[PDB]
Amino acid sequence: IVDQVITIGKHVKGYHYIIANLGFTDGDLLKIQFGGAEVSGFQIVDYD
Amino acid sequence: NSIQIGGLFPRGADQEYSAFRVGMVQFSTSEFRLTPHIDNLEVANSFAVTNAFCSQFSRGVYAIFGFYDKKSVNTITSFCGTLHVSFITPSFPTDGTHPFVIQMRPDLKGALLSLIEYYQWDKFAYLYDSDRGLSTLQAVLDSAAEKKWQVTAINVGNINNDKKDETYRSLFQDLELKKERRVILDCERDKVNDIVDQVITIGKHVKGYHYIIANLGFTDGDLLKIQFGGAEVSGFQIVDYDDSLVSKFIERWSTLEEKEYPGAHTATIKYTSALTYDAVQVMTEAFRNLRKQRIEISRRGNAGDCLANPAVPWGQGVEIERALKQVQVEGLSGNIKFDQNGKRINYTINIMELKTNGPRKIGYWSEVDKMVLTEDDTSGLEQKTVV
Amino acid sequence: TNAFCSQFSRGVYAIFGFYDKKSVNTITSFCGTLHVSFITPSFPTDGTHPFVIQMRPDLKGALLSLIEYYQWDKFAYLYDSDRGLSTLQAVLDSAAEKKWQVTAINVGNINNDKKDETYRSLFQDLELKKERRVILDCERDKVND
Repeated sequence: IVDQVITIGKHVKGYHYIIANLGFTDGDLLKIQFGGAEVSGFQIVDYD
Repeated sequence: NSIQIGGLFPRGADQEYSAFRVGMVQFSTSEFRLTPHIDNLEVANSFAVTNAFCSQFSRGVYAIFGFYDKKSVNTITSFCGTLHVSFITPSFPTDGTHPFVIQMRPDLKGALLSLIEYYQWDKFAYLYDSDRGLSTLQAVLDSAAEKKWQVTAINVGNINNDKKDETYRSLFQDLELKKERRVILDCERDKVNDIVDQVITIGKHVKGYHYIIANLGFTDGDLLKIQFGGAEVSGFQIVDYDDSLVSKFIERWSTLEEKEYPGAHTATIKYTSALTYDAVQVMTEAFRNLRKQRIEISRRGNAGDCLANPAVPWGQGVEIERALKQVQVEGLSGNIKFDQNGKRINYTINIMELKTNGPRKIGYWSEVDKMVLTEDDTSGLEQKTVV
Repeated sequence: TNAFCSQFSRGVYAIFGFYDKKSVNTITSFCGTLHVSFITPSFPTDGTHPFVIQMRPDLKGALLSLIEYYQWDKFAYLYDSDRGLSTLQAVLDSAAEKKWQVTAINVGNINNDKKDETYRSLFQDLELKKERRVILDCERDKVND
């Protein structure tokens, strides 16, 4: 989905995505990271 | 009849050499055979180029086909002019009138300026690369004075590639002060993909932006990425894949074994490679017009050292020039013709636009007719007004 | 190339001379390969070429500083391609950061056996924007002209 989102360009400022899983950092975010659209999620494994 | 010629191929010119080989086969006749002496050297290094030239000269060649960089170009043009040696090259055209040099690449400077006026641009960004000389940069800058343009020229060349990211972010930061939405990419097929990739990352490939790829290979690069973005992309194509001539070439090219012919198992071909193939045809027709003209030019491998002082030009070279420059055949890059200097004339450059279904020719550019649009108008546009 | 190899065969320890925007690459290359030292008053090389001693200091810096001193935002830049577009790129790149409206014009390729209808057409474009501030980047000769 994230890949498709970037292709159609719906990852720019104005969009807001929420990854509904316990592995937010488990996936590749470097792609929709500089797009502009805000992305939120959940992390169960605190690397801190 | 064995005609020895020189071949200066820069390390990495796989498809170019592959096309050079295919040309040797397609244009091989019983009347005479061409004997290529290949020398793979770093084209950028002026010193190396000097040796490769004097080496091929001592071996006693009749003509030399190779490439040059913005740095070594002066070496070639100079030696070939002094030693009366003919030099055929697909590389960028020389900025001036240098004799004994045959240039396969047509001047894009004209086609570019015409396209700008077509879209009626008054303020645009011009990202250039100093690799092919600032010949086109001066063109747009000088025209910016007459046509009154606000050009934002930026050298995207000296960007160090081992950390080239905080540079692009700071690049489009300046292209946002004036809200630049119209960019002209004057780069190689490689530097273009790098920019295109960055453009998509920052999301400046959506509707509102307009890019112009300032090269003769519009379909040579990957466009599938900025194809559905929304931003309009235009460019130039010299290899018309709609010609039955080119279409037939691809039929055999796309099938060739990629093992023996590196980067040759595709349906397309880089304009640099296509010019190499057309170069072989020009050299063949040239040496053929000398046989039918009853002109003796033959010699041996004892031309001597090129640094010989005083340097005496062999008169047989003057005829070899008048031969190549007189050649006029049909190749992958349209009608091939030359002037007294070596610059191509009476050629055609198709203007391309990138739509949803893919690239599409919207017209062509003639050195005598400027830009001329061809059928394609999506006539009409809901014109169905209300009575 | 001959003059270099000639002086090299004569067995010299160092070479002092000049180069043009065209022959500069020949010198920098040979002197780097043959480890021969080359001292020259000509324009500085655009990069880091070893075995080359340059007497001429880089003006690129002093120029950019002067522009800011007079607080220029819109000016014409008449340049000559004889000493390389090293300074041209300098003002163009800085025009992006400092936000300048530079009108660069190559006053070099002007054929001298009829160079008058060209100058009249030159200051005709420098009047569309009423340019009153010009930077002459040329040799001592092209400047007097």
